[PDB]
Amino acid sequence: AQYEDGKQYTTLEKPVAGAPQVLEFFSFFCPHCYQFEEVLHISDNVKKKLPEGVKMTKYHVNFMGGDLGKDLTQAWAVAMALGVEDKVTVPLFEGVQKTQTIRSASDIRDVFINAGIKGEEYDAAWNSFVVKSLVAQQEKAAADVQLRGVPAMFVNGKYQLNPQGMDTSNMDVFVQQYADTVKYLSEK
Repeated sequence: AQYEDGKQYTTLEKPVAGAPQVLEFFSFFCPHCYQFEEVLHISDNVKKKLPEGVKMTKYHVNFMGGDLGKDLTQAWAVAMALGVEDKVTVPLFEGVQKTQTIRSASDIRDVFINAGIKGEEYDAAWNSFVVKSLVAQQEKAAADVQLRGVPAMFVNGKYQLNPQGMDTSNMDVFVQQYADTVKYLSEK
């Protein structure tokens, strides 16, 4: 075949029922995730090739960066609740990995303030049970697939993308192969 289990993807031995169609996992501490967001724009290029009626979910994980890692998962919950993902993703990545100006929850908060979310609104979100259950969702979804590594993408809770088995000589070719694989798995 041209798409083979074990080459552009692997199959989950234990499929996850009721899982989001396209489920992607990242960490702001994760160097390939930085690449995936700012250099490759994976999420975006996958979207562009996905059918219609298909939903994309992106979750943060706890297992990198200890205490700050967990703060970042809660902050991403806040981002999802307020719908400001597209205004904080880049400054969070750059604050963690480029400038290294994010060292505490207060520093994470500054990123949001600077992005124009109001202080009051962020703190209220931060402390809300809606954000608590959204943190729970992030953890549960990660637990559902025994996640030990990011970046990761899962399609319909049964197939996991395998970027190691794609050519990396050309970054644009890598992205299209990645996106075309998601589409193929989608239609499976």
